[PDB]
Amino acid sequence: QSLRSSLLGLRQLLRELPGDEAPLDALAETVLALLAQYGSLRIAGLYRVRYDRTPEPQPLATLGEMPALDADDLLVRTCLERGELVSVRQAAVCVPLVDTDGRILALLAVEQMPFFVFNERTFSLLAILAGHIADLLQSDRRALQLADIDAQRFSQYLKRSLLDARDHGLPACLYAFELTDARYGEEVQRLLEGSQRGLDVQLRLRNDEGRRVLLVLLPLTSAEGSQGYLQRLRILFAERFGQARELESLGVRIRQYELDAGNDRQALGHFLFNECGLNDQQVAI
Ligand SMILES: Nc1nc2c(ncn2[C@@H]2O[C@@H]3COP(=O)(O)O[C@H]4[C@@H](O)[C@H](n5cnc6c(=O)[nH]c(N)nc65)O[C@@H]4COP(=O)(O)O[C@H]3[C@H]2O)c(=O)[nH]1
Repeated sequence: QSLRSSLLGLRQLLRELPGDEAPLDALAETVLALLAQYGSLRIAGLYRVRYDRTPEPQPLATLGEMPALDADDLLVRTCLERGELVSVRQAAVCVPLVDTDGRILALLAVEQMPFFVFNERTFSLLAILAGHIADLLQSDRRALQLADIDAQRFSQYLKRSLLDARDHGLPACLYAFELTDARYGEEVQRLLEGSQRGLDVQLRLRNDEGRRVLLVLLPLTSAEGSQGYLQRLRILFAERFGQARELESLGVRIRQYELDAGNDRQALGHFLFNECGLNDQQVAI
């Protein structure tokens, strides 16, 4: 998907960043360009938002003939107080960039976009992109948390995918591969690890029965995509192990959870903490 590829591009730029520089500053032009692309924006600005939810007037990046952000514009204030996209529908749109913790990192202020995209469809896409960008900027904070980087990333991406589903009806899939045959477990796990692609993230765990469980989250992925992933995995497994071998004959038990705003609130817990035999110390947020 174009969104996934856009986010992968930005993530890679963030990984290629020298390391000393503040992420929002160094990639401000890119962030604005991305938001401009998806919103068909013509005049807009990107601003840093302080901890107390007040905006920094000095623009990080501008598009078109950008007029200065004044004192307390009603749209800017409502946006930052709600932590949500606000438009003057019914000085066009304000989009906050909010991480999975609810921290407003930045503000997109749009002065001009074509009226034919001044609608809920485009607003939703702007909001989706803003949330994902905000998450990507928070990688400079992992250095002060105890959990392994892979655990922090998995947690963040999972929460974002839960938010995507709840707020925007966007699809994602969780797979749990339970490795029940200890002869094959290590090599099966290594093959699963090597298969990781794009925004997918994995967690390597041991469940309450002492078995290897590899969790894989597939963000922004349709049901057709999630089935495509398994078809690709089966081809890889066939290459690696016998043609006369299936994932299942190597001891792999596959459990799948499709993220959806229809699923009951207790469902993910049942899946991970009962079915997969995991606990809240292993997976949370
Ligand atoms: N989340 C997730 N979904 C998966 C994965 N593997 C397969 N899929 C799903 O199954 C479709 C077909 O994958 P394919 O046969 O590898 O066919 C792919 C593959 O030939 C190529 N492609 C896409 N991304 C990559 C990549 O990161 N590396 C390589 N080498 N090829 C890619 O483009 C074709 C279509 O890609 P998509 O549009 O992404 O469409 C993908 C995607 O919807 C996965 O590891 N994670």
